[PDB]
Amino acid sequence: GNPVICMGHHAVANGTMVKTLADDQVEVVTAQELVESQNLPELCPSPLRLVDGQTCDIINGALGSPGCDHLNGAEWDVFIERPNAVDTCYPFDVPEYQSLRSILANNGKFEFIAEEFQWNTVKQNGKSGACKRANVNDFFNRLNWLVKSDGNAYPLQNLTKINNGDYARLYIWGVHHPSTDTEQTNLYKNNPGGVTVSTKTSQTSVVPNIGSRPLVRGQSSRVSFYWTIVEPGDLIVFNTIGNLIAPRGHYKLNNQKKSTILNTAIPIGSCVSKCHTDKGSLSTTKPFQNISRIAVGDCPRYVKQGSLKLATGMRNIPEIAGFIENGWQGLIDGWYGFRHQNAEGTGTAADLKSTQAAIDQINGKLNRLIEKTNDKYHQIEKEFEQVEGRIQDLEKYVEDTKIDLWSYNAELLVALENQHTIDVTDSEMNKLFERVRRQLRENAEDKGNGCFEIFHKCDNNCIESIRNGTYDHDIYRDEAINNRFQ
Amino acid sequence: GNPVICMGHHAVANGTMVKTLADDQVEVVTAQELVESQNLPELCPSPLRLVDGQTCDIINGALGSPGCDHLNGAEWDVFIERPNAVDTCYPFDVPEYQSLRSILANNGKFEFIAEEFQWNTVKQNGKSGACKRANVNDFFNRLNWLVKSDGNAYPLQNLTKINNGDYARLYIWGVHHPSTDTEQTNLYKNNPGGVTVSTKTSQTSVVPNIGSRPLVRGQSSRVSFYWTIVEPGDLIVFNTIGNLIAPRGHYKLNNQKKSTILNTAIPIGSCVSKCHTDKGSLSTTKPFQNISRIAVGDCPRYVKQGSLKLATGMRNIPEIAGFIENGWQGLIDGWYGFRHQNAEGTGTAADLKSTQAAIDQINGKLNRLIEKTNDKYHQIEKEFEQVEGRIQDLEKYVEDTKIDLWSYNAELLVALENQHTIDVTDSEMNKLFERVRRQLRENAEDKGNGCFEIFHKCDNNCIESIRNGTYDHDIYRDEAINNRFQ
Amino acid sequence: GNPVICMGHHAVANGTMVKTLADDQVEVVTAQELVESQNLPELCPSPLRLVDGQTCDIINGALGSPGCDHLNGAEWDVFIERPNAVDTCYPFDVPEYQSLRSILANNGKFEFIAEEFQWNTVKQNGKSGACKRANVNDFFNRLNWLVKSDGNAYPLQNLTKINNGDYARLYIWGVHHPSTDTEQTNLYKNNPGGVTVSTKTSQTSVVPNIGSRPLVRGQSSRVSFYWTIVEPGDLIVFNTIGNLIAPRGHYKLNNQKKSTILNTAIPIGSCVSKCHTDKGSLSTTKPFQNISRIAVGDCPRYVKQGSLKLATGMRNIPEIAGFIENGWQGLIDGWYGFRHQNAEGTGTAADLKSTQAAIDQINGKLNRLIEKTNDKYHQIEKEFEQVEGRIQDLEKYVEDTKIDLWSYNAELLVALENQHTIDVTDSEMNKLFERVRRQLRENAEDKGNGCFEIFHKCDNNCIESIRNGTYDHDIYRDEAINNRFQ
Ligand SMILES: CC(=O)N[C@H]1[C@H]([C@H](O)[C@H](O)CO)O[C@@](O)(C(=O)O)C[C@@H]1O
Ligand SMILES: *[C@@H]1O[C@H](CO)[C@@H](O)[C@H](O)[C@H]1NC(C)=O
Ligand SMILES: *[C@@H]1O[C@H](CO)[C@@H](O)[C@H](O)[C@H]1NC(C)=O
Ligand SMILES: *[C@@H]1O[C@H](CO)[C@@H](O)[C@H](O)[C@H]1NC(C)=O
Ligand SMILES: *[C@@H]1O[C@H](CO)[C@@H](O)[C@H](O)[C@H]1NC(C)=O
Ligand SMILES: *[C@@H]1O[C@H](CO)[C@@H](O)[C@H](O)[C@H]1NC(C)=O
Ligand SMILES: *[C@@H]1O[C@H](CO)[C@@H](O)[C@H](O)[C@H]1NC(C)=O
Repeated sequence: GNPVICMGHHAVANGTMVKTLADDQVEVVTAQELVESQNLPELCPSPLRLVDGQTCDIINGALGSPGCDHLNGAEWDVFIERPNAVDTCYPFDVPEYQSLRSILANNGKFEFIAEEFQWNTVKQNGKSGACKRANVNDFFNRLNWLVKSDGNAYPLQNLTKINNGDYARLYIWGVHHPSTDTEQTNLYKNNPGGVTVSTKTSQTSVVPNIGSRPLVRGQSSRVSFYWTIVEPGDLIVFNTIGNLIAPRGHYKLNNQKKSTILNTAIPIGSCVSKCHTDKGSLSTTKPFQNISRIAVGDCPRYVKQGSLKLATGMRNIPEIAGFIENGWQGLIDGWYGFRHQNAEGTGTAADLKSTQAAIDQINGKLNRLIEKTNDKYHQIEKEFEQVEGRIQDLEKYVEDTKIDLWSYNAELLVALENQHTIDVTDSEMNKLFERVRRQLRENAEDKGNGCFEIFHKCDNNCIESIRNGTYDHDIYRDEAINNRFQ
Repeated sequence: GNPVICMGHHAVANGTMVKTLADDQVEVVTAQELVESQNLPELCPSPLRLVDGQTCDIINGALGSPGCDHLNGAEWDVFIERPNAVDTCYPFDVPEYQSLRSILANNGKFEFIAEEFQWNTVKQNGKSGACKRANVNDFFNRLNWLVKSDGNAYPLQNLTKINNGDYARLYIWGVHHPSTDTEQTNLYKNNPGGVTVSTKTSQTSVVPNIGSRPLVRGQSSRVSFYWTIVEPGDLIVFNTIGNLIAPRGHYKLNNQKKSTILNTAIPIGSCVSKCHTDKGSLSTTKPFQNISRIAVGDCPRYVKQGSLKLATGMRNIPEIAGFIENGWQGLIDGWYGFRHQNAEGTGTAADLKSTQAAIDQINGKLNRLIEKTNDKYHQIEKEFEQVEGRIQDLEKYVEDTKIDLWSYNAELLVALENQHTIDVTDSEMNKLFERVRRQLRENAEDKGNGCFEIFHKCDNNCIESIRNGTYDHDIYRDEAINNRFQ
Repeated sequence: GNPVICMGHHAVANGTMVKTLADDQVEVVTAQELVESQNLPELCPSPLRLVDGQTCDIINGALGSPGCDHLNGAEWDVFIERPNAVDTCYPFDVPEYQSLRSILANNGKFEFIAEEFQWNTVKQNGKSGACKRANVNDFFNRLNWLVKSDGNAYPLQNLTKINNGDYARLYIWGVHHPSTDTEQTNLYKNNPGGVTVSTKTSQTSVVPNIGSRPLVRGQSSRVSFYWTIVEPGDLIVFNTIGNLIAPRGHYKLNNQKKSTILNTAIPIGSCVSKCHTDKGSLSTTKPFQNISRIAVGDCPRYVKQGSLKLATGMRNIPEIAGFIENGWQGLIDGWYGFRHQNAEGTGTAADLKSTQAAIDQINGKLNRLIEKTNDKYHQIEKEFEQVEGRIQDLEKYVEDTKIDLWSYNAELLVALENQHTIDVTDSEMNKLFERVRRQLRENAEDKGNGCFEIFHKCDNNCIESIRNGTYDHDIYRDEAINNRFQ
């Protein structure tokens, strides 16, 4: 009725606060941050193929503006478009600009195929001061500016190209909009001009609009660009009585389009990463990030929270006595253990089986806590220079809805896991204490502070027998029962 | 101190592995699959109304192309459009094609109301070799091809139809695009022609485009189709100086539009089902499915996982001893039970109160696991032949976002339920053991292995006295304090 | 071997049913409703700025139609548009109506800046009988109707306005569509007319349409309105040879656009609230609502459920005996407590340490049950008069997808919280019982029904010593052991 064995668990000076279903803050021994808030100051060029547009945005790249030669034959997973790209050529607009941009970026390559168009008596290769290469008048190198012959003739053009190949073709073509009627007749003789571009299933007809626009690089006239896709087995007809800016061929479309585009000033560095934000690449294993909604590749999911702490250890209770409202700051060899006092003194030893059992249930979630890929490439635009209305509203609302739902999932998840982690480790403590209860049987009594008063001689070999589960209660039974009741 | 009663739980040779919050794989006695991965090889024509377009797609159905007569008067919950549908009439296009198709699908019936239009001196009922019925030249039978009179007169047309009814009217009309100026004056005399269709609050004006288009079904010309919706108390005015393909009346719109369209080659069978995918119908009560994101009717929610197993039973521990690290493979008429050893031998018997308490907290959830009927009809397109740009990007991003969110929910729901199922069944085991302990009081001792050593002779009906809660402890108390402490 | 002490928990006659992971229904003691199903019959004018359009919708207010002068200089968080607003001016359409409305509403103010446009020889300030202001022919007061000079001339107009300020400018302009070729020449001399409006990088060109339309306020002619945004550093050019409806200046755009529009007939009141639906404002602290998906401000999230009850107390079991299947209706000053019966009589007293622990895990959850701000202003349209097709489908699908994910989150959250609530309160009951067991040690025995039979003389200060944990087991042990075993 003198030796005492105690059951306890580790503790630390002070640990980390986390969130559960119940409490707002519960202190625990160890915790891990789940939200990435650090980004590299650069974009990583591997394992994804990044292509830098430099002074050239993707549209001018497709058109073949001065400055964009370095993009011929390029292939990308991610086109890096620079916010300070500048127009260097003839002033132009693109009805449905964003859509052409999406198609080009998504396709993932600038593989251009020349074709000779046997245009009639019209002069070809028109050039301009608004589009100089060095100081020489030039034009978009994928386009061919047709004007009237020296004989003041511009006859009806009528050319056909059949796609009997195994890939869809992208034709880019334009319509010139002169500033005055004299300009119209000087260039194209006919007034009005006109363009019809047709496949078997679709047709685009364009009437030039004559009139003065603001001066840009010396020009008040404009080109509007359009595009036509021609599937294998389809064909394209170009029809014009003037103002056509002819294609010089076509781009090849990949059957499967898996590329995308990222607009950022962030430089391309030397690192390795599969995750790219417009702030730079991510290098992390965390399941969430608060850096940018604009994330391309294999990325953590974007959430609003700055921090989410996942408990990786038990509740931390600080400060001859086992668990009850006590933790052993001395126990540094395990999560649970034994603390005794017999004739030969005291001693603190860790319990392995219960420590391991706790660990495999808390770091059982290890593995499942970033399960899933989230490998996304082409997505949608998520920032805008100016309001445009209905379509943009919808894009903003979609992304906002997404972020709120994932932010919520992240909040609930951590709370649920922490609740479970707390419950598992409290349960493993009780299980240990109960296991000991069942070995001692009637040779001991529950002190009430996580300790057993052992009612018999128990030397260190006997103490050990308890810890490694070999203690036979019958050996000490009648010795013990006597000390208990008489 | 010789008779023993044991508390335990059933087990089987091999159980099913399932996920929890902790362990990635826990073996339970029984489990149920929640992801449907099987489909029927056909579409089921009840209880929903399916209409098979056969060689006719819904747009051609609406126009009244040859081969679409079977659609006249049709009504559907789901219109089945075939990938092998073909054009059988004059080559045409439809600006905002997708939208007219959507409206027609959603509306859910082809109920056409003929109207007499008193067109002027112009000739009516133009026909074409490109649109034969039984080797006789013809045209769309909802449309009326107006050409100039025999006296070379196409007078300005100006007719009005007033909606005095109680439903909105859908008018479909077109503009013809000739291939040459000669053609434009051969049919309509005037050049240019022109069409205006207007209501009180809207207008549409179309200028014909002239130009060569690829020969299709003998024609380089085209019709462009448009539509006008006329609400009750509004009216429609048709104005033309040429090239008008006139309506012969109007389609009736339902006020409430609840139908949709499904594009698939899958045959329509004889089976019964309320869930239709483009792979075929589903016949299932499972809450999720991995067959197709394209799913119409009363459907499981589409998820990315191939399998999610819901525990419908306790932990399965295989292999004179009760529960502690043992399950009884021989207990096959209950979940929890008694096993005993006494003077007359041994026996195993089931306990039903504990079994039923466990079943009620577990099957009580597979009923709340089959609840949200999610009945969705008209949704959005989810696969595409070719990229289009901004709008198609948004649609795909929306569907992809939805799918990832529901896949996460599915993964979490099953881990949470499984964790709860295990906790409940482990708990009912302990509650049974504690129920017996309280019955015995000081007449028995905990042997450590989920067994009580009864320190008095307890015969086979003393055993059943324990199993039924009648065991009076003071009937053996003196005969039990005895061999325990003397 | 005579006095008894019991441990128990409160109850009420009538409790409320809640949902958990297991049970369809669990009766608990107290429960809180989480879904707000009540709205005020009015819109609260504080703390957000509401501007009432009254007879004027936002488009007419921007144009300056008769009756909209109250909206001059208006600024709003939410513009209240009335479904019975009437047109009071020249019949018009807006090709991209919803986008212009969205931009206007989102911007949040009507700040007009007049400018002097020195139009050439054309006459200005055209007015109309279809647009009377105070019984005199007038026009949109933000617009300038140009017509030909008395010299029967309409020369090419070519004006330029430079944006050299620090804000983006919104110009609204229109194009007039005559009914006859005679009207065209009477007003504008030239036939056809024509308008081009352009900046450095964009352009809009319109060809007027001529033709008969239904009479609306005495006119078969129409105006179509367009708009042009001009960034700081950019400029705008108006080119026209007729039919231009010119601006009298521009609206100022905010850099940060944070406002929205709400279309409803509900009156503006004098209550306070930051949540506005189209059925009226909400005054609530509940996290969900089932009133309307259309909701602006700081609102509960919209869900499909009519009710979600969150348990705020333990299980409810109604009706000498302690907890095992019995709650105490008499215990009304605490959640848990003691019930004894010694020599001097009987008695009830609530235990506070256990009541406080439970409460600190249950109310510990219900104020980051709503932690969520959900501050949402400009969103998307969510109801429509008529089907339009693709974009509308996408809008409806997005909102339906959102509502289903939030309805699921609400359902699951309440079930998880309730299960945790039940488990906490069961857990604390047991921890109470165990604590007292730890105190008694070998001086008492578990009666089997929540009660401890004390085997020694115990008066009412001996009882209180148990209930404030001062009780010493050794004092009474020899007395107690003797009665137990002899
Ligand atoms: C004739 C032609 O195709 N290119 C010529 C253009 C076009 O006449 C204008 O751009 C018409 O818009 O005018 C230039 O002064 C120029 O832009 O440098 C010279 C150039 O050779
Ligand atoms: C030119 O147009 C005619 C139709 O008038 C067509 O038959 C022919 O194929 C066209 N030629 C080319 C080269 O496309
Ligand atoms: C991301 O979180 C950190 C703190 O974890 C915070 O300092 C930073 O501002 C956050 N990023 C934001 C709010 O954009
Ligand atoms: C014909 O046009 C006149 C005015 O040009 C109009 O008053 C009349 O209603 C039109 N007729 C029909 C049948 O629409
Ligand atoms: C659906 O799941 C099954 C496994 O249950 C798998 O074999 C099948 O390939 C899956 N279908 C997919 C991934 O399309
Ligand atoms: C008018 O047009 C001329 C060219 O025709 C152009 O140089 C000038 O800048 C324009 N002026 C204004 C005020 O728009
Ligand atoms: C909202 O819930 C209330 C009661 O919870 C119900 O009566 C009402 O019909 C619901 N509102 C709906 C379904 O719009």
